[PDB]
Amino acid sequence: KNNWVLLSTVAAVVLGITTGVLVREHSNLSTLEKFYFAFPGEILMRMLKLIILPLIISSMITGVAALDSNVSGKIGLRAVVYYFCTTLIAVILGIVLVVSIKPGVTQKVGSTVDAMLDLIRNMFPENLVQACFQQYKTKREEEYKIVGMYSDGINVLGLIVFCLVFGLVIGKMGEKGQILVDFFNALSDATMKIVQIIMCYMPLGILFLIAGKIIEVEDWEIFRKLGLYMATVLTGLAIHSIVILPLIYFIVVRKNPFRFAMGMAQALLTALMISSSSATLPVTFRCAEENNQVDKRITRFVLPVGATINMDGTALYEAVAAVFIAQLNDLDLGIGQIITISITATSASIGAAGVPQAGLVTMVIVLSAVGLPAEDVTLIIAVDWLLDRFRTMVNVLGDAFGTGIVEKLSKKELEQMDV
Amino acid sequence: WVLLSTVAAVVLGITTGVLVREHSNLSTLEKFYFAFPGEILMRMLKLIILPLIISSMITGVAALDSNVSGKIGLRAVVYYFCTTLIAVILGIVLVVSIKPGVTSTVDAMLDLIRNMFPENLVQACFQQYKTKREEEYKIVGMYSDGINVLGLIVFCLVFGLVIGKMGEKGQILVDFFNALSDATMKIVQIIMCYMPLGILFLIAGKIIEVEDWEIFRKLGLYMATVLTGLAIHSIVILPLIYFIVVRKNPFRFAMGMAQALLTALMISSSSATLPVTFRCAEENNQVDKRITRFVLPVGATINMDGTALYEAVAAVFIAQLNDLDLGIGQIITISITATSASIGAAGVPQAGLVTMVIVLSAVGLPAEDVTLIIAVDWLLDRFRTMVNVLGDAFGTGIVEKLSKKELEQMD
Amino acid sequence: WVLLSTVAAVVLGITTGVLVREHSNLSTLEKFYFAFPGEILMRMLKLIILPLIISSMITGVAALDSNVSGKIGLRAVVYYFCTTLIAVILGIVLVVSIKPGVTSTVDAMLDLIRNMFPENLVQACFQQYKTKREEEYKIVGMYSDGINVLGLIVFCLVFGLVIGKMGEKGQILVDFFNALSDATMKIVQIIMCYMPLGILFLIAGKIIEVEDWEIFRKLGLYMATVLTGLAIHSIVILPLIYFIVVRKNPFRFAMGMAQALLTALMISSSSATLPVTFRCAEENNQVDKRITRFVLPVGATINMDGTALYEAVAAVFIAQLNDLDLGIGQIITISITATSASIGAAGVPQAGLVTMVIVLSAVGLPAEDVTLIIAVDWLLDRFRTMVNVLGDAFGTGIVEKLSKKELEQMD
Ligand SMILES: N[C@@H](CC(=O)O)C(=O)O
Ligand code: NA
Ligand code: NA
Ligand code: NA
Repeated sequence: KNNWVLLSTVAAVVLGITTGVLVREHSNLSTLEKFYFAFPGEILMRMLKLIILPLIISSMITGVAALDSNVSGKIGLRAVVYYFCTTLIAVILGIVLVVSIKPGVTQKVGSTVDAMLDLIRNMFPENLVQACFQQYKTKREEEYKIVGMYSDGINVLGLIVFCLVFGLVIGKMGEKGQILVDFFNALSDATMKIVQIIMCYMPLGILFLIAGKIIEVEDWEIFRKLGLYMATVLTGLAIHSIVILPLIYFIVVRKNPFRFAMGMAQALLTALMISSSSATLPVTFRCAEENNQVDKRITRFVLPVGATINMDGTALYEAVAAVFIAQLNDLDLGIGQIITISITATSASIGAAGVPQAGLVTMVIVLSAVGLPAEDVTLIIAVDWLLDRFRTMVNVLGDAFGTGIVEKLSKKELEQMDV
Repeated sequence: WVLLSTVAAVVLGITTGVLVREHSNLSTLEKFYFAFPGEILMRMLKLIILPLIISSMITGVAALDSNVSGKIGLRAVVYYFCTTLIAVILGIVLVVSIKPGVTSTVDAMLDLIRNMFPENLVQACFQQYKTKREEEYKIVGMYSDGINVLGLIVFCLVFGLVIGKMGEKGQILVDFFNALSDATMKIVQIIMCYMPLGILFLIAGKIIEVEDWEIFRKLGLYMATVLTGLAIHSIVILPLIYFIVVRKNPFRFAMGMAQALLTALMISSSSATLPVTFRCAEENNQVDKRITRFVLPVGATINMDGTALYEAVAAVFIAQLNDLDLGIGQIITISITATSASIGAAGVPQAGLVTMVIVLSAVGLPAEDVTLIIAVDWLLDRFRTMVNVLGDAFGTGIVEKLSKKELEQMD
Repeated sequence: WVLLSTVAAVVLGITTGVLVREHSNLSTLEKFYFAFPGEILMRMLKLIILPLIISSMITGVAALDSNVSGKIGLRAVVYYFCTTLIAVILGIVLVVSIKPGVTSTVDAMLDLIRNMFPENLVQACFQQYKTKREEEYKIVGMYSDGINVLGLIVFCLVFGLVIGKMGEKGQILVDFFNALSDATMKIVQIIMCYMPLGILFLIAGKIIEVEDWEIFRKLGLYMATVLTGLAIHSIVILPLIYFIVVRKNPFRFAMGMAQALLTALMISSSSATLPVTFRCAEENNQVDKRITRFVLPVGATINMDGTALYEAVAAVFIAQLNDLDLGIGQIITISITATSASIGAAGVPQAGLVTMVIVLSAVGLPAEDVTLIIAVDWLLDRFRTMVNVLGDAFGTGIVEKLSKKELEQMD
């Protein structure tokens, strides 16, 4: 006998690929019948969005309160240094692969500061209850006057920053704040058993979520018309995630880096089907501490921060497609335009959310930084549901690799705390 | 005390409503300021339903995880759920067929399941997902306003189940919500001391706005729907469920309970008639003492068959008073919230009014029309407690035949 | 330190504000990016007022349920509430009559009561009910945005009272909100370390936008309104309240406290001036040691008479700077929020700026205009602490005459 959690998800990917292809050649469902056929995939999607509010709140508090305010200054330093050391490698390796292959040549016909100051406006929200379901967005309009309104979507950057300060303040209070450690440890345990309930609906949900995604109109634009551009994203997403990211693991940890990737197979195949790193963050929590046995004092801090900051897969997809958009024109892309692409794609991957189809909101940032218009993104919208699933597996993998790398880099400081 | 000061609110509220309408002339504005002390009560009730739903669901389910004594504890909880769901379904069918108060359907059933699993817990406290088929058609959601009662009931049932299985690790969460449910049950008692002042100005606001004698024929047909439902459930349904599993003449079982039904009328409390209905089951119908010491204590605060049927009837009567038909996605929302109002009020007779506000807010009905339910509630509250103790009485005979192998082994 | 580093923030914000305006030319866009580090401080302050209101109200009211020593404990709490309410009313009348900053009435009082009892606790954290008379007229509510400070103060007062009466059952709720209030009082101290960097860029954003010399004539009339209110309250009001109940020449009582008032100017802290004003009341004014050991400890964190008057004046001065008149429903919202700011700041002199943001958010005033309050706050902060210990000094003499029968019986 073996495990039924992973073997039924693979059996649902197989039974979901062969279902969403066969119902196209056999029957002809309307646009309304293609929304009720993907309805069990919608219930799984909003069952995972439901659990990330008590999961991010309770893991960020008990992840930092378990560290004695100077160990957490070095876990925090070894996390941001790792996140900058992987985004920069994924941006540079995506830059070299897109200018040596040159996919965009001779197939020509076929508010950056306001978006970066909205990261700091979202780290310190005006209300904590409003931060649980609303984000802040800034538009510039009239010699112009800045005016912002509250859009929708959970402010993950503002609940991480407040609970990081709330986690540090609680741990320095001693016995006067011990009841707040016990409250958010019993809440982080109770909202991980709920994730084990959603994990039993997950094979039934993927089987209709991936059958209702490949049920679209034309398999020709993805295959041949926009071909060899997907062969520059997916090659870089392969080499960064198979070769480069288990080489950073193998240098500092001598413990077989593909044994770690096999133990994260449920979280990798979830983001490969649901295309959202924040929604599969509960799967990444369980599949790291239970399978790979990485210490709970680090995964509660590294994994929520990395889900909204470390987005290596977006950084490579930003660096490939923005050059490819510029390659459909006849721009030179000199030595000054290349480095500013690799710089602003690092900030756009930081400012991008873990929500689905968040790759094209921050694509306007990198495109307008080189001078391209914002309405040149309409060439990419055709194939974006497939390229948004392979760059989320890599995003989850990057976060997972960090937990193992920071733990060996701080095995002494974790062993410092004793009786 | 609280019955005498509510009947006094109705009598002083009817006499005020006819000495103001007949002896003065108010505009549309002064008739709004006259019903202002009742408007404060209607939003003091909606204020408290959010910590009442959350704390009573988590504590009631986590108490049932600790009270179940194997198979005897499980058969009593299963029996309490079916009779409550049958009494609600009997109440829904009777109020839809008779219709007192009068004179797509697939997108409403999928909105039912989308609201059980909301996308956020904080938006579930004040917003509901509603969908709209439009344009060969498209589908758009809107996230309209009003508290999502189904999303909070379903989450806190799953959350309350998880803390019960955690044991020692989650004992601080059981202790937190126990003190949270005791605190908000004391705020409900504070609101029920303001309630006779609020019902007075809110009954009198209705008497000003009437011109007919037809609203009293609708209130008379509402009492004749509840009393019909309480008669079918106590003579036709609950003796039949006894006779399906126990072939032992259920009406002879009911005459043996005759001392317990009369004292459920005088005291009018299902928990305060316990020490008479303990002995009246054992001295007369020869039921085992091991089943009676469990079924009747937990049944006087869980098995609410007359309350659930009454809440189901009263909410559709308000939804027929204001001219609606509820479709089918709102009728199931009545049938879950009225069934879960057994757990959602943690064994308190105070919360009979606020659980009606939970059922009216689960659909989106105007809560200011609950005074017509309250104005005739004192007539029917005596008869609800008689059905609430009859389902407890019939439970001792049903669980005994299902657990006859458990009574030769545990001794 | 914190006084020395805010005066340095105002001087280096004025020196930056006059070397940028006079030596450059910014557009409407660059004037918004220059004041961006002060805009982050203005939303770090609004971030913390929601757990500060909730935790300090629940813990402060439940502490007062445990601190009252029968009749001596009740007379001191009652005295602290009337003088604070008189100093606010004196501050409201003085800022309305003088008006520094210049050059229906029944729907605003009923919106006051509708907002004390909101229809939902989660929407009360970010939304406020507002009504609109329209059409022989009708009345419609809208639920506009902005945090309902009155709904959170009134609920957590009722909630904090209930946990105090629960005792052992609610002891986990007292310990939860005590650790929650100790935690958010430490986050407020973190924000006050960023505050000198934030006031620098937010003062300099104001100096760029000025073209007149009229904002400083209004700031001079604002300091001459607070100092007038502190002079009327300490010479005319508080000696009169002493003379009504104690016929013992209140200026001789004040001269016996002369050593405690002068050391309240040097240290400028009301809790750190306790061991001098203990002996200076007993060695000179012959106060009982049993009354002094209660009134002065609890009065240094509750009786804030000079701060409450100052908060009332500063919020209407901002509401006259931005051209409004507040009607009367917003003036009562000042008079409740500034009075309840004694409990809503758990005895800390750091939190003087963040309680002003609570008063400005209770009405809906722009919180970014609080830098003109801060730029002259260091001049007035010395004189607020002298009045804050004078109400403590006059409190020991007033309660002893009221409780002379409780001092012949406990011995
Ligand atoms: N859902 C995607 C968004 C993107 O980066 O395109 C992610 O979390 O990685
Ligand atoms: Na990275
Ligand atoms: Na990530
Ligand atoms: Na990001």
